[PDB]
Amino acid sequence: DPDIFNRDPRDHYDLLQRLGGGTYGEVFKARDKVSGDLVALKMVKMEPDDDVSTLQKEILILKTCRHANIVAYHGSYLWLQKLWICMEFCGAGSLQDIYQVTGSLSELQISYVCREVLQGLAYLHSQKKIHRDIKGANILINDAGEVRLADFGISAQIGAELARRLEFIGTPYWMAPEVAAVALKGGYNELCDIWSLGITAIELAELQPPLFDVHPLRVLFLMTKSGYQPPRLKEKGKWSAAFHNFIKVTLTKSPKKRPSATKMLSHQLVSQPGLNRGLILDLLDKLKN
Amino acid sequence: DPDIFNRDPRDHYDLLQRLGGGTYGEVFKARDKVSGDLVALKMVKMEPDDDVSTLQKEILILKTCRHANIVAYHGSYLWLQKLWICMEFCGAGSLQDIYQVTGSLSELQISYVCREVLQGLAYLHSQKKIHRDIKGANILINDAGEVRLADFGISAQIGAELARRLEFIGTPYWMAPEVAAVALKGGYNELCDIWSLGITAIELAELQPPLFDVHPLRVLFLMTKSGYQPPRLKEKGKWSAAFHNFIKVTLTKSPKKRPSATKMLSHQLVSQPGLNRGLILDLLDKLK
Ligand SMILES: CC(C)n1cnnc1-c1cccc(N2Cc3c(CN)cccc3C2=O)n1
Ligand SMILES: CC(C)n1cnnc1-c1cccc(N2Cc3c(CN)cccc3C2=O)n1
Repeated sequence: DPDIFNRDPRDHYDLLQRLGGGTYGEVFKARDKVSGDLVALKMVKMEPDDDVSTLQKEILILKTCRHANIVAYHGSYLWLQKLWICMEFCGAGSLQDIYQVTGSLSELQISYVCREVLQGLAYLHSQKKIHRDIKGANILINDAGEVRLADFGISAQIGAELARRLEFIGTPYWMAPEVAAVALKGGYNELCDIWSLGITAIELAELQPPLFDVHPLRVLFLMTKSGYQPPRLKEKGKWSAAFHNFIKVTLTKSPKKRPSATKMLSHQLVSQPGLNRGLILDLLDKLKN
Repeated sequence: DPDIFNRDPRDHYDLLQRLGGGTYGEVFKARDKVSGDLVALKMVKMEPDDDVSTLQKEILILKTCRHANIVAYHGSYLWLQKLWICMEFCGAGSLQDIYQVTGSLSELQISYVCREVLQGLAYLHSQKKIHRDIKGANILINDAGEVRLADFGISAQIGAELARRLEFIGTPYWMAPEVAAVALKGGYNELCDIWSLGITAIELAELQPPLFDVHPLRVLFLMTKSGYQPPRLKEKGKWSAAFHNFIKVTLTKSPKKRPSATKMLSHQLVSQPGLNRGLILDLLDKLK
């Protein structure tokens, strides 16, 4: 990055609190020494021999996003084998931080979250970007009750891993076109984010994703099996027919039939009035008292 | 490997000449100091910090094959950070070593090689193994004109990478079924070997695979294009309708439509009664 700060970020910010980790790195709450503005600073250990392609990709993804529902990027620092990515601070943390205190979200609360995430996903997919890690831990909430997607760590890692395999596949002259296609395009597309959103709506409603108690390797085998049945909401009567249908369509098994983010934004669950940040401000009041 | 010989192979074998390298390692021609039997020894540097996964996978693939069309395995040695894989020596070398001297193979010689490779592929696929690197350089010929598939280096690397990538993929509860499918299955199957054989048949006929002159990166991009046209034999009149048809069906773009190794064994080209080792012994006579 030519815009990188070759300086210690503690010249500009006071580190206030450890916020936890992401796919990689550790996130800090920090305060601008001159303005008093709060930021989130993600510190990643970056040794001299290490491949910097994943972090280069993550900063490129963030830097070229200009949408309210994607965490804002302020800049990055490189100093003493540490790279610091400076981003928008979201005072209430993740939806997982929240629901671990408050309990299950109401259907209206889930609907507002799903609409805001779909707006961010529509934007990302309009740039040929894929989040690939949509879940409650990656959906952040600020003090105003606004929603922001975060942690492009998985997306950047896939992007760097695919580019590293490309320069090392060797002679392709005897390769089958499907092997070359998966080596260049990963074998799936942006609709994987729509499925993840459906699982996330279940997560916000039930405090855990479906099959959370099943071994992760076994969950992968069950999903790859012909005849895999998409998950559903456990309680029938507690949720509206519109919410049950939202889960049904986002959790379409075939990616060829799964609706896009833009198509999902016209679903009645997320296009209803009364969907605004005040619903999350009520959730934040429940967290406090 | 549980059967590894913890001794230096040079105590039992005399190294006679370098046979080049594989996907990794260096292959040597060696002679049994007591019996006089020839073997091929593949040497790979093994550091204590180095991952054993790929070599473990290569040895397991080799050790569990018991088929006439797959290079025989004799054992492995580990001593002073060097791993030595002991295999069947194939006196005439690879088909690439041969055609660089003899020129293009005749249709009958190619038909015979194709049948024999399909037999080894049918065996590999029945064991749930995939070669993934079928080409003239990996099809070996012994002094009897018999055919052996070799170098499971790419197969071992993919298998080890697939298993290594799983742990670094993280939690899967929010993953779409198609992402889980490419994580566990890789996004393709054993029919990739049928295509590679189709390309090999062109390579044996023309001394190069199609698009040999085109930069390797551009070839991959061309192949990924939704409208990529499977290649064909350059000369039309030189080859029978049966051979053109064998190329057409092995190079079926759609993997769901590409015939299996067992289905291909009933194709008119490779089910001809006149196919035998004598065709390659005639090719081998041309060398001496
Ligand atoms: C999702 C997060 C781990 N992350 C991974 N890569 N970038 C980010 C990222 C980017 C911007 C902001 C923030 N956070 C996190 C957070 C927590 C977390 N318990 C708790 C409280 C506030 C915040 C806040 O402002 N995080
Ligand atoms: C395919 C080869 C690179 N290889 C990679 N892993 N295992 C093998 C392997 C395994 C067994 C035998 C042999 N060879 C090679 C060879 C050449 C090569 N110009 C030339 C002459 C004879 C031979 C012979 O017996 N090689």
